[PDB]
Amino acid sequence: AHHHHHHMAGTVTESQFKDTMSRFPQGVTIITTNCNNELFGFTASSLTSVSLKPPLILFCLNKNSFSINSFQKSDKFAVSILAENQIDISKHFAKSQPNKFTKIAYELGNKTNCPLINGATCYIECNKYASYDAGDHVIFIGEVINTAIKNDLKPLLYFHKSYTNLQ
Amino acid sequence: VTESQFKDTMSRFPQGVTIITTNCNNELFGFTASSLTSVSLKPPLILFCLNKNSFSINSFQKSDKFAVSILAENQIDISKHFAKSQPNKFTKIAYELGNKTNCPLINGATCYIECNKYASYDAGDHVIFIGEVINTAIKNDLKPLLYFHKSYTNLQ
Ligand SMILES: [Cl-]
Ligand SMILES: [Cl-]
Ligand SMILES: [Cl-]
Repeated sequence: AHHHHHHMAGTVTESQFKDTMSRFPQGVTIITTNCNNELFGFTASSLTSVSLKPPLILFCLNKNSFSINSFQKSDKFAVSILAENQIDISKHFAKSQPNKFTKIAYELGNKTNCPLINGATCYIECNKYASYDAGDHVIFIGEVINTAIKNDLKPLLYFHKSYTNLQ
Repeated sequence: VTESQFKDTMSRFPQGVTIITTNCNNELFGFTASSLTSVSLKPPLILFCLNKNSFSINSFQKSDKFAVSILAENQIDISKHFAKSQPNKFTKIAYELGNKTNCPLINGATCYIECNKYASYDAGDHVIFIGEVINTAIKNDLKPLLYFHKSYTNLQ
């Protein structure tokens, strides 16, 4: 059967990890900031609600991303939850390149001045609340200071390493 | 920001549904969680968040390991059960205690994950638990349970 034991090392490979975690479905967001009047953003599915009182959310960003320094230095960010018809937006922001916003329809949020992506199902503005190293990423926790639900369009899903939709 | 605007807006982000468990001195604990996310590839880390007001919180704080079962679309009843606050949640549940952690993995789940606790952090009215993945298994090819707009639903 089994007995009382302590820490075991395990045998999991990276591919096993990726394949397994791909089977947790998630929405798709563009997360942005404005650092010394320069715009940065990336495609993020690691969003989650964290706390109600105070109202907190988090996301995770790779230490090796072009974006990381800006989020580290900036005290604010914004989140746009993508609709089903926004795959092109999702792919564009997932591509590492400077000046991601030249051809993109966006508005600056009222409370953070961070870009919100037109067409998104809804918008979230945050002040940065805390920040933690975690393996090869950093976890950013935001306090939600503004929200707007923009439309009833259905959300983009990411599942099994691919884009899909709700029923 | 009102509680309603926060909760209703965040409900727009769809998530899967998991049962997260630990075994603390041979006593089994678990709850239904949609906060799961991947955190790191090297090392392989995931996190979840648990309310400080949950019955389970002490057991997760004290136990240095946990497990996660990703629920299939036919497991709404299991999701509701583990969301219900009460002792002895496993009495009539089909599980298997994980090989690496002895934490319960829920039969019929699409995927099993075992973690050692890597870190944890206070975050407003929750605790963020980070786990290093030390075992995984893909158990079936069923489609995942989704939770969206405060309702259970399905992929297309
Ligand atoms: Cl919450
Ligand atoms: Cl990752
Ligand atoms: Cl049940």
